[PDB]
Amino acid sequence: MGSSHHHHHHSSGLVPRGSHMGTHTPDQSTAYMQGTAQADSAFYLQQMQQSSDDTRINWQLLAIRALVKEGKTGQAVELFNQLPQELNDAQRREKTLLAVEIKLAQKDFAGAQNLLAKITPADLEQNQQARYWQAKIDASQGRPSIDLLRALIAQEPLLGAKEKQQNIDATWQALSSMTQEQANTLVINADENILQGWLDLQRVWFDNRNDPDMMKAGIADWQKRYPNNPGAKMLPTQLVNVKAFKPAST
Repeated sequence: MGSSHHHHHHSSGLVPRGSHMGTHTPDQSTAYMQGTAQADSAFYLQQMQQSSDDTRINWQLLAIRALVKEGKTGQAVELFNQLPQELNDAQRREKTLLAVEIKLAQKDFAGAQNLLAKITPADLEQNQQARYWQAKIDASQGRPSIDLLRALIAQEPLLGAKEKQQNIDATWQALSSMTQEQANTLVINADENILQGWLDLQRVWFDNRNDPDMMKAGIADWQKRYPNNPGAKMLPTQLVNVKAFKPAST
């Protein structure tokens, strides 16, 4: 026989990622982060183990995200363990997004906001805001506090006028449950448009629900004050509950 290339041969030749992959922006990996591409945690997981260092985590941005949507939290956690604690400033956010949807399944809702607090939406992707926000609202389960309004308002630009009704409602789901004083003690954003604005409406609501002539008018009042506010273009049902309210003399 001739000598071709016969040497040690443990396996066919599995080449592991000894590289961290250069910093080039993804094509699919972010598509699923956009909602422009669809796949399972399984895919995000399937590539993760096959991918390079920062790409493992990069794929896990999706993987964990998806996994805890699926409901599997500790499954999301175990590979959450896999992603870095200390990324770049924006990439930090990208994994911390996951931490939230994890906590949300852990009923660590407080811890979820805790992570949401580390993240900056004005920093991440517009859509990764919404991904982040949907984890925020979830942490604000109807928890009468600003971070609810802060959150669904926050996704309002990201979403639709069809999701707005939702936003509008979940926002009001703070205002109607939140207190004037709470509302008055809240912490608003940088935009500081919609958030405190929303409250003005509950301010009138807190007094006016069962006082129709001023409630609906107070509604139509606030909406003038903050037309900018999603609610001022379409108003929630709980203030609308003046319509829906008791007998109104006419």
